Amino acid sequence: GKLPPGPRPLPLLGNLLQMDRRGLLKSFLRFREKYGDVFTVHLGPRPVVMLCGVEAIREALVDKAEAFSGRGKIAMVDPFFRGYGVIFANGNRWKVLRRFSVTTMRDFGMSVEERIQEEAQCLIEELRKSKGALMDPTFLFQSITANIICSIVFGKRFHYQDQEFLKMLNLFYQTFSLISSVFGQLFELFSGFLKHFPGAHRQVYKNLQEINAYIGHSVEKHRETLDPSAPRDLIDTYLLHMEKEKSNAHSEFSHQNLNLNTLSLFFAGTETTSTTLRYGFLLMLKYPHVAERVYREIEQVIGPHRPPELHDRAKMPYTEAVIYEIQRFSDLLPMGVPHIVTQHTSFRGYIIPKDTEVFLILSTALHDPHYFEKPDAFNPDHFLDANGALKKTEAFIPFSLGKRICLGEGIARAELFLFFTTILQNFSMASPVAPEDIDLTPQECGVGKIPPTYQIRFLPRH
Ligand code: HEM
Ligand SMILES: OC[C@H]1O[C@H](O[C@H]2[C@H](O)[C@@H](O)[C@H](OCCCCCC3CCCCC3)O[C@@H]2CO)[C@H](O)[C@@H](O)[C@@H]1O
Repeated sequence: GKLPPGPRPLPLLGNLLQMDRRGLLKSFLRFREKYGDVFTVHLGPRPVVMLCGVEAIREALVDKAEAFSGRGKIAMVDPFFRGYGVIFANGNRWKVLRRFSVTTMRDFGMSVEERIQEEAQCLIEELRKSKGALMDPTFLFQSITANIICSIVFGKRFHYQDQEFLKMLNLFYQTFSLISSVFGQLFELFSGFLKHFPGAHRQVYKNLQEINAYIGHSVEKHRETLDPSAPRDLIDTYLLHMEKEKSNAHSEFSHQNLNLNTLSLFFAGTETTSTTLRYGFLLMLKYPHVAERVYREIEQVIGPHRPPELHDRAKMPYTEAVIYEIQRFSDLLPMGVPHIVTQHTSFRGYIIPKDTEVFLILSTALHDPHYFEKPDAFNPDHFLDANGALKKTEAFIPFSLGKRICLGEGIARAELFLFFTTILQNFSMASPVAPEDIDLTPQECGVGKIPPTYQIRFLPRH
């Protein structure tokens, strides 16, 4: 008849002494063994409600969408955002910024396909330049996803050796890792205390600021050469809305929202898609039978000549199930992004007060044994029926659900399929490390799950 059951906390340190050393997710998976799918965990001084498994996640985010559609904070970035931009906004602010984003993301968007195709070719082009040398694919996979989002937002794409562009992508990488670091998870619990001392949070804050100053300077240029009848990109469109509303008593179209909303899209748009790729090719190195089986489907469906295209999808159910599996296994946001309830809410006989944070442990759905047979292993069959046809599932929710559902899943999936197939079409992969010696153990597991560094060669097939 009250907030969900869970480990009895202490004053000051909530459930610190019951956490697991390996981090927040490990801790939660245990607490689940004992407490069930719905439970409270005091992270520092606050009863954060965890929801696990597809039933429960779906029941909150969908059936109770209103109650569960609010946004929590990520302690490590909150000092910078403080509720601005679409990702971290609530109430009307979010409403406006979500609508704005979704509409202008499509407008130049869902041509988007043409831009991914073009970028995919600049990409092949660069991988030829490497001449099969060993390389860390990190910056490139970042470049390509970033360029898609940049073209939509700044109206252009960046050269792969643009120093100032590489500087931006370095900041995203570091930042996401600092966030996901163990000090990151620790900061989630004790930022009240830890904020007053040195540590990664200050690096993150500084980084976000740098990125934001670039965005801000770019906004200034857009303003100087703005043509009210020929809006170039998302920033221009924003600037016009800003003008339209400048007499409205409260516009959410403020400079803070412009800069941070842009940053949110720019960053979000870059990080996960590229990471999925990174973790995807490490999986190809570890399982070449899957890689060449994907090639043999590229063979039949596209041949080795024609740029692949979104239409090819339906005809390539294996490649598609391979991608779904890469996503599932990668599990890139094991805990999604934090929610809050917007009212005093009933859930399974429990009561969650207004404004009680809620974590939807997406990872528990992507690993649910009722839906996947060896949840811990990389196996495309998980997305295939007996006939080798595509088998989508209720539990594949790496984008979350509901009103906060990833507003980029559409473009993320285009990018994923396009970039993936266009690479495999042209290249084969090898590394020094023998397949079964390849370690899939992530180098960070916090807010994000981050794959180890690896070296890779792309050998031509001509
Ligand atoms: C496979 C890659 C991606 C994954 C797995 C992913 C996943 C997610 C998740 C888990 C959330 C919030 C979850 C929740 O609170 O329920 C989210 C929201 C969001 N994503 Fe992504 N995302 C991906 C790619 C992208 C891309 C390409 C963009 C392009 C802009 C993007 C932009 C955003 C934004 C702006 C939000 C905020 C949604 C809101 O607050 O209404 N993401 N995504
Ligand atoms: O020139 C900058 C340098 O100044 C910095 O130190 C600050 C740290 O950054 C700063 O974090 C530390 O602050 C002392 C924290 C004391 C707050 C006590 C809190 C306890 C919890 C309850 C609220 C209060 O002061 C340090 C020394 O003044 C540090 O000397 C160097 O860290 C840094 O070289």
